[PDB]
Amino acid sequence: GSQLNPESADLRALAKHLYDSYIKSFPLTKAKARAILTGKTTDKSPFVIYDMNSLMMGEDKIKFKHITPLQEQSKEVAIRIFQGCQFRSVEAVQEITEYAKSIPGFVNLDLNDQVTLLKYGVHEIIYTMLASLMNKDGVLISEGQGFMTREFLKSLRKPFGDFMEPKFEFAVKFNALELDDSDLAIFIAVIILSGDRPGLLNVKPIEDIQDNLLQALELQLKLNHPESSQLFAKLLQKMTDLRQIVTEHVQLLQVIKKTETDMSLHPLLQEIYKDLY
Amino acid sequence: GSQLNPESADLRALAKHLYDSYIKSFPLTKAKARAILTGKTTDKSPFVIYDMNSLMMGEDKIKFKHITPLQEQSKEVAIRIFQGCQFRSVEAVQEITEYAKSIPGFVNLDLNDQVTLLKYGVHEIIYTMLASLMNKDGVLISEGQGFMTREFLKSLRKPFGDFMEPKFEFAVKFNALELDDSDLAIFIAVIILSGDRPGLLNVKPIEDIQDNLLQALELQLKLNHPESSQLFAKLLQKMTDLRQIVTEHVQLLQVIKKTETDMSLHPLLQEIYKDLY
Ligand SMILES: COc1ccc2c(-n3c(=O)n(Cc4cccc([C@@]5(C)OC(=O)NC5=O)c4)c4ccccc43)noc2c1
Ligand SMILES: COc1ccc2c(-n3c(=O)n(Cc4cccc([C@@]5(C)OC(=O)NC5=O)c4)c4ccccc43)noc2c1
Repeated sequence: GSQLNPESADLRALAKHLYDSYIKSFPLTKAKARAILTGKTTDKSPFVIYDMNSLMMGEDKIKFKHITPLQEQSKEVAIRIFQGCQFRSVEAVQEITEYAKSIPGFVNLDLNDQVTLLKYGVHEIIYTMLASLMNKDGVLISEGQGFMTREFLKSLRKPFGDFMEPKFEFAVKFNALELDDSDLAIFIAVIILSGDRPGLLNVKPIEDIQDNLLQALELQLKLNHPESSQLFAKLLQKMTDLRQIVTEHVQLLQVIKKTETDMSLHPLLQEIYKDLY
Repeated sequence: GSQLNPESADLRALAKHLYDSYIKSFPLTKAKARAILTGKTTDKSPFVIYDMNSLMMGEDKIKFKHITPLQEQSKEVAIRIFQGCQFRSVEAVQEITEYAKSIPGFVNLDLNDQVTLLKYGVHEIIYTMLASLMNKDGVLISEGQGFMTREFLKSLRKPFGDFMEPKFEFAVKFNALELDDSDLAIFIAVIILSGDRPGLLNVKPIEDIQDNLLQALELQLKLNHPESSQLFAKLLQKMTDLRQIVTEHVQLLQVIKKTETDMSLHPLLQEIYKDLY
């Protein structure tokens, strides 16, 4: 807290540290994603998926990350897309864990508490980050190479047609807050350091780090958004919305798998892609 | 304790008006509840119900809110307790409604939105307020004249066995924040004015009132708890725990509605449970 206000030095160093770590861990930033979604893409437009024919072409042309399960699982599109999101979600776990280790104090916590914080936090972070690739009309696919429309995802078979809708509804409201990457970098760090996680052995250093992160975010929002009145409080309220998407996703995994006979892929693939959904 | 600034001054006057209305609307405050639970063991001492035998001995001794004149009971302990809590929730709706009308701007809102704010606000408030009446060992009952143990409530017949546990678990963590009646007045007003409720016609006028309630809650907590670093952020995150209790209570009632065909549900609560998520 050396001059400027004061209490604008250790907190500003923490804010900048997280921002740099976030840029390093998550290459597709909100800034880069918005440029594509608004049309400032520098005439390098993403491939649009609006129906089955465009999906078929994108798989051959762009060669998406979800083209792979055309050798282990069924040809059913709705199942391939749903499992593809599951595969990306498990891939994201590693990006989030690398980011978490860069949070001052996180590596010094009890090894079991680190596992617990990442286990319950990753899903809340996935949905927060997913908002950055979404607008009212769709979502950016595979590193911004494609754009899958909201209508196409809604056109999907009986249980799968409603899977992306809760994330779209949240995204529209979360995006109205108009946060940028430097804001998100601190918000995701606050999510990880949640002291109410079940099975936590030593809550004290967790809440101590989170309180320091909350102070850094409160300041970040006041400096970057002076006109957005209670932006900090409004953002904290969105953690209710995040937790609800997570609880609803768990309900869907119960509706499917206990109605879905089309298996869950190769035994080794099933093992790699479990729990982190 | 504003100390200059006409902005801080308006927020203090708002905090003052809300605390005033809360005292007028809710007869059993947290302050009174704590005085009964802790020290002052004279005319304030409650009768303790810890087993089936003590419950029977209690009805004959002190005339509680569950043993009113004429056949209005159920002639079965587990159901009788649950029905009493159901009737108390109806009375609480009248108290919360009275308090809701005192929040500046609430009565000015579209009538349909006034109904939706209360439909969803009610249960989250009952549970927040109920924490004031609890400790880890039990709950104050019949206007603080009695005290029912957590263990006697946990030991009830099969469908009612777990019924109070999510409330007691929430109360333990919520009570750890050490909020007083003056903080609760603002927080419950913040809960009612939730712009993210389903079916709201005009979100913007609700959000504007909530923004001002959040500003008044932030100042209140900083002045009343200056040694409690991020109390405001910790309090806003508890709104997630509130939502989960509601979801479980509703799920619990669906089971009761099927297994207990002869148990009546109040129309007022039936309208509340209706299109609830
Ligand atoms: C940067 O931080 C982030 C940002 C985003 C995600 C994320 N995620 C995501 O992108 N979608 C939308 C989507 C839709 C369709 C196909 C695909 C994929 C898998 O299939 C395809 O062909 N391209 C693909 O990307 C992806 C998700 C949908 C659901 C859950 C997580 C999703 N998981 O983890 C993340 C980390
Ligand atoms: C705004 O402040 C508040 C404060 C509290 C409540 C509240 N509530 C509550 O008090 N309990 C605990 C309890 C336990 C046992 C018996 C009884 C009663 C009803 O039955 C009996 O025999 N004696 C009794 O008091 C009451 C609840 C339990 C469940 C739901 C709501 C409950 N509903 O609404 C409120 C508004």
